[PDB]
Amino acid sequence: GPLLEMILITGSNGQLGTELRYLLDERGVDYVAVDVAEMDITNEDKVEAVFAQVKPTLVYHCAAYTAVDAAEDEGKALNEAINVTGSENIAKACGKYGATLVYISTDYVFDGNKPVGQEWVETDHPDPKTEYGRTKRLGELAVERYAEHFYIIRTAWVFGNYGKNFVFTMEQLAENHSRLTVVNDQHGRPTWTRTLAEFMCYLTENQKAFGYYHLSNDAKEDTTWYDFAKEILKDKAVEVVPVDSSAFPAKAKRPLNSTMNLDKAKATGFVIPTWQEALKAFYQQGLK
Ligand SMILES: NC(=O)c1ccc[n+]([C@@H]2O[C@H](COP(=O)([O-])OP(=O)(O)OC[C@H]3O[C@@H](n4cnc5c(N)ncnc54)[C@H](O)[C@@H]3O)[C@@H](O)[C@H]2O)c1
Ligand SMILES: O=C(O)Cc1ccc(CO)cc1
Repeated sequence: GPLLEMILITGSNGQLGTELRYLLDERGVDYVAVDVAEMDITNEDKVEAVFAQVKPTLVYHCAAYTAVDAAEDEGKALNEAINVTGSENIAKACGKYGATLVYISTDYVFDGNKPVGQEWVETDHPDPKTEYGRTKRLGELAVERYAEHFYIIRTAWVFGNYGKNFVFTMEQLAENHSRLTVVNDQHGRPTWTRTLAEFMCYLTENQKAFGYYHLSNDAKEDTTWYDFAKEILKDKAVEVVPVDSSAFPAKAKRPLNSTMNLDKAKATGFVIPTWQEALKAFYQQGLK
């Protein structure tokens, strides 16, 4: 209420939701955690029922549908339900209960038509070309409309120890395949869920200004998926082969350069590791 902070985590068993739960555990912060089997964000009656019981003042919205290629076709309906309907439901619930809403969005809200070396800023106009990115942008607009107190954090290429991601896909494939093909003409930056969870909590702990923030891990140089995969699999007996995006017919028309400018997040005081340092820490944390 006005005197008690009450934290609700949605999508709490995802890779980001789990990371955040563990982070708040470390800091001795209490929360209520829900995922599909406790509060299906597409069911507005269930969302209302949970909010009536919990009365959150702060909601970390980590539920999402993030299968980019499936969202173009076989998962098109579920992508829309979770990322549009679900986003609207959570933003409306937060507005009704007066809760601050931290909404995680994506670098894929941009069209990607930006020269290598240039970066997308929070004030740039979204124009997404993937089903996934379209629905996340609609989720941003719902949050903007219904949650008066909000942080929209656009992140990218998310990986961490507590769910499925590009890193574990690559390692699984390397267990039985000697040659892998990874695009070298799609530019962006990985984001470790631990960095993202820490930034999520840095904004709220320090009551930074509401609005939009870009958060990926950082890079001294250009980064493509190939660069990421090459580093992921450097201890493996697999050849990572750079290809361009026309080498194989892809279902999703992914942005060619969705590298996010990080100046605004840096201006908060938050220190952003490079993705190389983050990946090394991810490997160390996974041993726990
Ligand atoms: N995977 C990426 O590279 C990537 C890239 C850009 C942005 N993001 C954003 O990161 C956020 C979450 O990241 P993640 O990597 O942990 O995704 P994730 O797939 O690991 O898990 C997200 C959680 O959403 C849950 N969920 C789905 N539908 C639900 C529903 N109807 N009700 C309740 N829960 C539901 C899922 O079961 C899951 O636990 C999302 O906002 C995503 O859009 C991710
Ligand atoms: O492609 C996939 O299914 C996983 C994925 C999702 C979103 C983004 C955008 O950052 C990148 C990768």
